[PDB]
Amino acid sequence: TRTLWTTPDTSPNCTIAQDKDSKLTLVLTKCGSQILANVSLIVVAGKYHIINNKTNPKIKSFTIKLLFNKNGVLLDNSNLGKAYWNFRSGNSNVSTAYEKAIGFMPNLVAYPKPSNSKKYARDIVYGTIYLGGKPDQPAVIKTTFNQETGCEYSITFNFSWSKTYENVEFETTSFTFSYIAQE
Amino acid sequence: DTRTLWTTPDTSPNCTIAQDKDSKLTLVLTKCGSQILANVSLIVVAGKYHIINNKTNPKIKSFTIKLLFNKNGVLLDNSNLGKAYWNFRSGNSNVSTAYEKAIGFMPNLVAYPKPSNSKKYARDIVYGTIYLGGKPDQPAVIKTTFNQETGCEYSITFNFSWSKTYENVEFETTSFTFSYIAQE
Amino acid sequence: DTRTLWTTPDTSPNCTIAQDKDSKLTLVLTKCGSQILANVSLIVVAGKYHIINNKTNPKIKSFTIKLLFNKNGVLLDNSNLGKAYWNFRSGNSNVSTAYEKAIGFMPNLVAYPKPSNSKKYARDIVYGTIYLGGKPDQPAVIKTTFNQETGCEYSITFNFSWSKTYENVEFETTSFTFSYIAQE
Ligand SMILES: [Zn+2]
Ligand SMILES: [Zn+2]
Ligand SMILES: [Zn+2]
Repeated sequence: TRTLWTTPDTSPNCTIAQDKDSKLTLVLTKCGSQILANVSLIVVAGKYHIINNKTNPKIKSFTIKLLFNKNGVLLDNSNLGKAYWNFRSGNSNVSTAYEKAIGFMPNLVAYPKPSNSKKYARDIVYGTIYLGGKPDQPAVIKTTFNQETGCEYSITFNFSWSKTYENVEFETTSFTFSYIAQE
Repeated sequence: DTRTLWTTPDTSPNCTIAQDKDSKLTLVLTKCGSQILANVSLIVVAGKYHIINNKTNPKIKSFTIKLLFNKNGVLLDNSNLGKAYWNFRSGNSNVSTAYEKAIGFMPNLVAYPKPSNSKKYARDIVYGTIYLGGKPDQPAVIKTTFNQETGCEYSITFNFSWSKTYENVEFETTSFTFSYIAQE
Repeated sequence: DTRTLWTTPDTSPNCTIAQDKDSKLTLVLTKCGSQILANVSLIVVAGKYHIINNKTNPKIKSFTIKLLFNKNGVLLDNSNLGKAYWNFRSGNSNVSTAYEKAIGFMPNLVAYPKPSNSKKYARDIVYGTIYLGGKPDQPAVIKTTFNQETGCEYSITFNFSWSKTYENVEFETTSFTFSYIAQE
C-alpha cells in the first residue's frame, strides 16, 4: 500500500534553528504491520549548515520532531512543515492534505507514551550516516517513537556527532529502518 | 493478518534464556513477497542475563536465543521462544488458533543451506549493533544466523554479545531491522 | 506490483570484478510501493580479490561492482553483473523470458540525480558494514551509490573497501539490507 513522504526534491521544508533551514527527506512505506522508513537530511543555511567545532565546540547535536494527532495528521509544532508532508502522487504530493494515516503511526503498545511505568529502549533505533558522503565523517541518527508530549504519536530524529569537525557541511547519506505500525 | 508473524508487541515474557520466562523477545516478521522484513528487540526481566556486571562476573559476555521450525514453518518447543504467542497478527494480538503453515516466512534453503560437508558461506549471517538501555555508549552485537541449527528444517538464531565491561547494566535493547530471502 | 527481481539465490558465479565470472553477487530487490527493499552479499571465488593479503599487497583495498540500466530498467551488458541470471523471480529460479520493463525498480532520478555540474548531495549513498567469513573482527564497508554512472539511464554501484590489514582472508561476506526510493 501507500507511501507518506516529503517529495524527494531539495526545496527546504524543515526548521531546526531558523525558518526553512533544512530539507528533511523522509519516505514511509506501509508494508502491512511494519512501516519501512528511509531518511536523509540537508541543512541549507543557519546554525547547523557548516559545523565548526573549533570555533563552536558546544554545537554537537540537534533534533527534528514529527508530532501527530489521533488521526496520524502532522501537528504544527513539528519541525517539518505541514504543506510538505502527504501521500505520494507521482514525484509530488496529493493536492489536498490527508485526513487519516493511522496505519503509518508507530504502534502504541510497542512504543507507549511517557507514563509512570517502566520505559523500555525498544522505542529507539540507532543508525550512522555520513556527512558529505565521506566515510570518516560519521554522525549518529537516533530515532525515537512516541516519546513527545502534546500529541498522540511522534517520530523524532536526533542528530549528533563526537568528532571535532572543522568546516563540514551538514548534508547526509541515507538511512533505512522500520517500525511496528499502529494498525 | 496473514502477512505478519509476530510475538505480539506487549512486554509479557515469552522466552527462556537461562531460566523460565526470563525475557521478552519482540520479533515481527512481515512478508514482502520474496523477502521477509524483520524487526527485533529484547528485554531480559530476570535471571543470569538481567543485570550484567562484568566486574563480578567477567565471563558473562554472550547468550543465544534459538527459533527452530519444522517443514511447515511451525515453531518447535525446544526453541527458546514459547509457542503460545508466536502466531499471525490479529490487531495488537494473535489469531485465535495456532497456525499450521508458514513456509512463506522461512529462510530460503538455497540461500541459507543447512550445515553439511559442503562449503559454508557467510551470507547466512546478518550482523547488527543494538544499545543497552538506549545508551549510545552501551553497544552489544546482535548476530542473526539462518538455517544453521540441526534437528529442524529451518532456524533463526540470535546471538547477543558484548565486548565492554558493563557494571550493573540491565539487558534491554533498542530495536534492529533486517531482511532475509524467503523460502517461497 | 509485489515482485522480486533478483540474481537467484544459488552460488553459481554471475559477476566479473577482475576477471570473468570471479564472483557471485547475490542481490534481491523487492518492490514495496515507492521503496525498493534490497538485500545484498558477495562471494569472490577466483582472481585478484579472492584471497586478500595486505602485508604483501598493501594497496589492494577496494573494488567496485556496477549495475547499469537503460530507460526501461533493463541491465546493460557492460555491467559487472551478467544479464543471463538477472530477472524476476519464479520459485527458486527466474521467469523463462528476459524481462522488458522494470522502471518501478529503478532508483528515483529526483532523489538521486545523474551526474552533472549541479551539487552532488550525499543522499544518493548508503553505507553499511559486512563481515568477511562471518567473523566479527573482519569488517568491510559496502558503499552503495544510486545513479552516479554515465552511459546509462539509471545505476546501482557497490563499492567494497576495507581498512584492516588482512592476511590471506577470503572475500566472502555476510548479508546487508537497505532500501531506496523508487522511480515510479
Ligand atoms: Zn553553504
Ligand atoms: Zn529489569
Ligand atoms: Zn574461496
